[PDB]
Amino acid sequence: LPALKLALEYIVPCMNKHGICVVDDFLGKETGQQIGDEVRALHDTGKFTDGQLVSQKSDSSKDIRGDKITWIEGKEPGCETIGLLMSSMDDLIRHCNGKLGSYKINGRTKAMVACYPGNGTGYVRHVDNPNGDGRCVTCIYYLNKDWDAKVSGGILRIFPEGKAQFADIEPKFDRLLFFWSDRRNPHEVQPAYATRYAITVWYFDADERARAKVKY
Ligand SMILES: Cn1c(O)c(C(=O)NCC(=O)O)c(=O)c2ccccc21
Ligand SMILES: [Mn+2]
Repeated sequence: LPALKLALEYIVPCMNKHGICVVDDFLGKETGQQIGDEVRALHDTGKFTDGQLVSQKSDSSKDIRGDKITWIEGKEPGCETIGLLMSSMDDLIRHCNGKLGSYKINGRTKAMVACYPGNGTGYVRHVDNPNGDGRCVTCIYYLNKDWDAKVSGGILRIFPEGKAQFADIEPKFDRLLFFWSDRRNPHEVQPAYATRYAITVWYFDADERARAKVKY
């Protein structure tokens, strides 16, 4: 889908209504697999960190680490298609300009590529931007082919503010997710038992970010 039709007919009304929106088959199998290959190459050539220190034993051979990450600008060698994904995310957002809440998005972060190693680690419940750092929208692209949460876990569970229910999202291949980054969407990644990859970019609201400069 051109994604203008995507943005205008689905993403905009969905965000203003639910604040959590899912788009499947965003880029297609060929492009999605290319991104998957670049991501796995980054992993296989040691570009990710060793993983968030989850459990720190007196003996550090037994230390348990979780999510591994690496920041990608999109111009690095071997990251061209990730850069393409980023440009595609950017186009979609640009066409939503002035229609997502009363925000005015004027920038974004580099992409955070994350890898849950599949050792039973997940990510604790949290809010992406709880203190007004400028980020208004969280964008996540998933890379996991034939992901079966019943076997592999790794579900993203969102706890919509003021609602008594969960919003569970499987980290499926070629799936694109959008959600408000503030306290409206606390969320967690349930234990992942297989390697789980995702690429996240956060979009900035011009006003919030401008005043965050002094709040430092
Ligand atoms: C590795 N990783 C994350 O996976 C998520 C996150 O919420 N992920 C949700 C998901 O992958 O479905 C994060 O929000 C996050 C924030 C700071 C540093 C690392 C982080
Ligand atoms: Mn998060």
